[PDB]
Amino acid sequence: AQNPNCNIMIFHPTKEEFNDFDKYIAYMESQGAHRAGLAKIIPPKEWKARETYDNISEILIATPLQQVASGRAGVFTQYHKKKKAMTVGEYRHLANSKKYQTPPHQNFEDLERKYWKNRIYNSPIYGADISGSLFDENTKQWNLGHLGTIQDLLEKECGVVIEGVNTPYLYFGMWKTTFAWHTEDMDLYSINYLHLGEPKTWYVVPPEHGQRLERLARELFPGSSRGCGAFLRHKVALISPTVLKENGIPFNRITQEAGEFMVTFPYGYHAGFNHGFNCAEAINFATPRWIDYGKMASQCSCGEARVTFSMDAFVRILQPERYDLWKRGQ
Ligand SMILES: Cc1csc(CNc2cnccc2C(=O)O)c1
Ligand SMILES: [Co+2]
Ligand SMILES: [Zn+2]
Repeated sequence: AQNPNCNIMIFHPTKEEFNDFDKYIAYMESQGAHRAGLAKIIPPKEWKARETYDNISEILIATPLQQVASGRAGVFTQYHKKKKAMTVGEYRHLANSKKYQTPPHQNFEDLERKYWKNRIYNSPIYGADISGSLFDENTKQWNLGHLGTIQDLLEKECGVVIEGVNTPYLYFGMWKTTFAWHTEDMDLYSINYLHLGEPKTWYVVPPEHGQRLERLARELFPGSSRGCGAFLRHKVALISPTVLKENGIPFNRITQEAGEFMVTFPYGYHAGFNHGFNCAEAINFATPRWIDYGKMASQCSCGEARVTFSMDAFVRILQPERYDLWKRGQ
């Protein structure tokens, strides 16, 4: 067995190896990368996503979300309060203001300490889930807007044609903006490129130990658990590394910097936070190995989870028994 300790692996493809996405994901898995639930990929030194980021200020953040915390420093939920629209230019200026700017700190470790100690006492604003892309159309390799669709993967593997399209999203972040503990919709893979700005710290639980985290979550968030049998899909719960360690949950951490890709693997629970103003782009994807995870993925049927048009068909084909009750909830 490759990577038995489930360590987060970091890859440095050559430009030749960077020319076939599916092949390289398969290679990473041949080295056991998926066992961690998350891998970093540093692109070839000659590669770039686009020429410059000089003309991105006019992008609109239609619904910025203020992330309000409730609970204890190391165990809390967050809810998203909708705010008025603003451009990326206005958002960047807000992120850099005295109220929201990254505080003085010695290094990544000091900032992480400050995050977990102080996160709940501030409500940062996140420009999340914005449909669009910052990859240049002429960028041929690892262009997140030119990946094969999950619908085409499902068709190629199962022989059924289905409706739906698969497009990327942009995430404009600031200090303390937070992504809660979750796996992807249908336990798909995700790929995340940090286009610009300050880093993004990630925490991840190995897929083979995902149920340990779920068990702990049920204990730490008893109300949320009773209301929905798959409440982590609401993407509201945070649990600090100190609390994970106290409860024996196996996990790893890694910081992603601008110009680097992260891939999350099927049923790899992850969470994290932004260090300061940044912009990331992400999309879900699938491989042949995902299919069996899709068939087993838990569903939120209480209506709280954000349901996309594309998800209907994946539940319909892969989880026909769940389809009726799931459709009632959403
Ligand atoms: C509405 C909303 C708030 S946080 C979120 C999901 N974000 C992520 C999910 N998986 C990985 C990384 C991120 C991220 O933020 O980089 C959606
Ligand atoms: Co994710
Ligand atoms: Zn639910």
